[PDB]
Amino acid sequence: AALLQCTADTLADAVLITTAHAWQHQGKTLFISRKTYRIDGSGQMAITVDVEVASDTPHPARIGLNCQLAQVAERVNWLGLGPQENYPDRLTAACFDRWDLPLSDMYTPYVFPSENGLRCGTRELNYGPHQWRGDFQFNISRYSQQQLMETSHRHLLHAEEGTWLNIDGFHMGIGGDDSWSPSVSAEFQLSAGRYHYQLVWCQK
Amino acid sequence: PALTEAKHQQQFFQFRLSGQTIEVTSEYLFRHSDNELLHWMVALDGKPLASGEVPLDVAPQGKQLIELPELPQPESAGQLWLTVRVVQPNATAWSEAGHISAWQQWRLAENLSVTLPAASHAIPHLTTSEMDFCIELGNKRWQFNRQSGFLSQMWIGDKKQLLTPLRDQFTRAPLDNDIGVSEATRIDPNAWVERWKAAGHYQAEAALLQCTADTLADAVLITTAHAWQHQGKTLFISRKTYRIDGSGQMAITVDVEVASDTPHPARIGLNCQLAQVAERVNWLGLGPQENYPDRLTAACFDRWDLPLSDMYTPYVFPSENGLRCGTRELNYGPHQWRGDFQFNISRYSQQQLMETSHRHLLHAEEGTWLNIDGFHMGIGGDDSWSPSVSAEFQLSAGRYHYQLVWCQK
Repeated sequence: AALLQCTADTLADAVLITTAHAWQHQGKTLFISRKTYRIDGSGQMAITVDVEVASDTPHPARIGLNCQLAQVAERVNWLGLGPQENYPDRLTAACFDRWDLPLSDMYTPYVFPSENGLRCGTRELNYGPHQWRGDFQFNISRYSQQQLMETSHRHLLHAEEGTWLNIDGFHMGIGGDDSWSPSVSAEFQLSAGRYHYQLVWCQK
Repeated sequence: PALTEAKHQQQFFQFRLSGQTIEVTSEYLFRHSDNELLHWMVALDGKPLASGEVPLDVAPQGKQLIELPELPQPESAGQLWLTVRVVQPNATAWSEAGHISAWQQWRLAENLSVTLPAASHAIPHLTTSEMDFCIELGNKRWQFNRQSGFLSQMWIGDKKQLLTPLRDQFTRAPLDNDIGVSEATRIDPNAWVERWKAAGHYQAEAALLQCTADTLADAVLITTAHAWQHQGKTLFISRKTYRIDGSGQMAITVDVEVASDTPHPARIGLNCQLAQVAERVNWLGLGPQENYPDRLTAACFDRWDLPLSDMYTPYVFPSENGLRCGTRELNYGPHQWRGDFQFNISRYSQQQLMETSHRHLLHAEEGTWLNIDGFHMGIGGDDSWSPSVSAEFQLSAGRYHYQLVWCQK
């Protein structure tokens, strides 16, 4: 990532932050991310994301954000599709409602580990004192994507320090027509070139 | 215009691009490509960097491989596109020499722009009346009406630029297909138009939810929010931001919410009546003919320049027409717009069109009408007496976002 710009400004009713980053590789710019953060008197933080993807790069697996939270809680509560793990091209069985589960349940112990536990079409997510609102998909557990990616067996993973949170504005389908070729249908690839999403973060 | 779409889909040659190689396939059953020239060419955002020519030699139902010379790897930012055409060098009994019989294009690459705008030595100056907000900067001026919440006028020098305020637009002058009747007698409550009407799309009332102005270090920022309702139902919500900087550019951001239970709208954009009237129209997008979302395969992405007249389709029975999609830059007069949209431009309001039954009865309106769409519904045609727009072409997302930049020279 490369900071293109970062600015702060005071408005009448809030504070406004503006950033722009570029991700490159060997001189090629793959993506551009432009954001705004706006904090108001109510203590809410609104985020706005706008991404540009090079037409000539392979469609990315996802478009979102992430971070490691310090806190660790018991339950997970959300308003979206559930209650099981669901993906864009695998979510017909899911229901839109209010779900509450234990953190443990937010993780899928595939013997061979990888990205898992996602839930789509979420409008509100609650964990700890936190709350997020918008329209996204997410996952949450104690393992970094990196850990997952680097561990070959479920039995070798170990919880990480806090809670890892992945919030996706968009996420690629998973496929499965076969597993030895690209089996993700076009309607499920992130091919738009431009993506936009927003979020609200607060506490209680 | 449709004719072209047809011409293209029916072409006898098919192309595949692989790496630097083009694969040509013949759909002739009996003839050999004996009057065929293949011209190709590369351009960056319209700027031609290289072109070539190759004679075809394909047997009916055969393939021909075409090896490309090392292609240019421009540094500059933009979209790199490859285009091929098939030409008939010699005339035929039913064609002239140099007739184009087939074409195809591909986007080779994209170089995203990471650059930043240089500093302005000044910044716009905000002024607040009770009635509105005034932004000034040099000869330039912009005014937002405080009760309407819209950009009401703008001047360059002492010249006003608009006859009508810039505003959201969710409908269109119905197409034959939208109307969808085969017998004058029988009306279809399921016709788009029927639904739109009944939903109040055509007569919803905008309501200002909010309008604010703020001064930033490098610009002025305007914020609005409106709701369109009808009989107590809120159909849409439009939230915008306008940002004017020291360079005199106005950036617009639109975010729309659509009630899941309302019929998908024909389009999502803005419009206004410009005071000015010019000769030509120049754009960088798909062209050059009228093209719609579900009818644009024959179109090419390039830089086009035509006379205003050509931007209008004289369908005997008048309706929404002349659209061009996948536009990144549009120029008219001293104006320039940039982003990623579709638009149309002519002397007739959608209302006029919608209200006139014959082409011969329309008359040019005062300035120039401009429709800028972030999104637009498909047109259909599987039949014209039922809803024939495929789902992939309906505005069903619920949430839409788009942006634009407006400036002058």
